[PDB]
Amino acid sequence: RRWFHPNITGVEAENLLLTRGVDGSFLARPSKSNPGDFTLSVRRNGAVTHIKIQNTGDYYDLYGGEKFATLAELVQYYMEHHGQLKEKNGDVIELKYPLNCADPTSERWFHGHLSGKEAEKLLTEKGKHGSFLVRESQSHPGDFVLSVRTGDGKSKVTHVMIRCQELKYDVGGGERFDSLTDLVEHYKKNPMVETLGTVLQLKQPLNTTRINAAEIESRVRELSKKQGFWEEFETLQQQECKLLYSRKEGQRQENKNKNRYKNILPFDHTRVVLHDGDPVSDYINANIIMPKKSYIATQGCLQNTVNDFWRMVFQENSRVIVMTTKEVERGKSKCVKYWPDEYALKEYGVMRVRNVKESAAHDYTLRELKLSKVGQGNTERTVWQYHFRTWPDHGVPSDPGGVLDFLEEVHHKQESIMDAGPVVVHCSAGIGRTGTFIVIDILIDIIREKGVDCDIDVPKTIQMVRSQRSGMVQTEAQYRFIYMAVQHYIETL
Ligand SMILES: CC1(N)CCN(c2cnc3nc(Sc4cccc(Cl)c4Cl)ccc3n2)CC1
Repeated sequence: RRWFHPNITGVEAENLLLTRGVDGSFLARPSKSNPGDFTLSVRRNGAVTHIKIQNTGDYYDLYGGEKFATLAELVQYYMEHHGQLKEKNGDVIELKYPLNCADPTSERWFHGHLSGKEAEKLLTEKGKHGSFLVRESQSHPGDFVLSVRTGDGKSKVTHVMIRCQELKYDVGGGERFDSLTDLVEHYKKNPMVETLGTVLQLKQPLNTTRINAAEIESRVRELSKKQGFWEEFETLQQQECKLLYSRKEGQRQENKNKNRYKNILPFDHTRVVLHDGDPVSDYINANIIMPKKSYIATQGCLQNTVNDFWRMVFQENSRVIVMTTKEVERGKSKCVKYWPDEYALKEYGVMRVRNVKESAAHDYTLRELKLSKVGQGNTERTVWQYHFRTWPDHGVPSDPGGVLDFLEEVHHKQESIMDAGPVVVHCSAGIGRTGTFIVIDILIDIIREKGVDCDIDVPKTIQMVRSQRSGMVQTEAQYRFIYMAVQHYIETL
């Protein structure tokens, strides 16, 4: 993900492309005018074009282009679909040459100001064999140190000096690298060997995000001090080029119109496969998400996917559905009404649904549904639809109390139902709000059964969920809200 530059301005992007790029070179960067948005900066015929990318919480919206689940999938799409990106006037913008960033601030292993002994205590406490980090040198300004743990007495910490000479980095001899990232990547593949023989293997960065549950308030205070939240979120975003798993089934011609957004697709390896269809009937835009409960993350139904939605719910034995959007928000349709009116009964293809009773709370409506296969009364089961209604049109809720009390009720419903399947969670595209609810539920469930004596690692949890559906958790404001929800839950114990 070298083409994303987290700390550059528009002017700096123009100069970088004009002095170090060619026609077809590109980078992406956060938008300094509109916080939370991003800009694609592309060079063409010796001129730079800036293309705005919005994310209000549901997807990345490329102005004059399509909607995507991550910046990496967006870049992958246009680099592999030439003449697909059109401009203002309608002319082709070619993304050909990523312009690599040299900034290490978004790398998991870069700690900046850190003493040799502070790094030793961190590596002693949370480090493993091959855990490493890079820090500024405390004696030679402008130089850095690579601190590695290999392995009382059986393990050690080795400090390797990295000198910076003319904006090139080296470990005292050999090759000179254009960035710390290149240096780390090289000595990851070609590990340094010590004179006496020890191999300084760079296996994984030192974890700094896993904390004890009781430490959340302190960590939140730290991140609240360009704030730590932004830095941690962007570092997580920098890992998304590891998650470009294939989505071939969703791109098939017969499945295209089963997607609310043509380029927001389920990974083939975790997609819910619909099994006994009408003699392509196996496709729905949905993924299994596994952390005790499992989830299905899915989009709001389209008119032509309501039948497939109920086949999924039936086949997977799901007994709880969590809907996190209104049907209509800001005059836009985000989910068709896939359930009957209270007391009514409808057939959706071969599936029959009765709306038994609705119960309203302030934050949500609960719909007691009875689902069965037509022609087979012995297949009936109750499906409890929790329709969250108070998520704001802009941003995230200011207080997590409503979301937390909602998930607490959903969790107890699920736990009270013997052998219930995954909980279905959906919004519009099924990645932003849907990922946020699912991540909070996963973290809360650890604390619910372990109290404060448990580790929580928010970005690791998100990355694990992002490997099972694209772009789970869309924004920094959602990232922050997840931390705020976890803090509030721990405090009300
Ligand atoms: C100052 C920093 N440069 C950025 C902030 N700060 C870090 C450090 N690791 C981070 N790591 C992640 S993602 C992840 C987390 C756990 C386990 C696994 Cl496997 C993954 Cl992939 C997401 C944000 C981070 N943020 C320390 C270094």
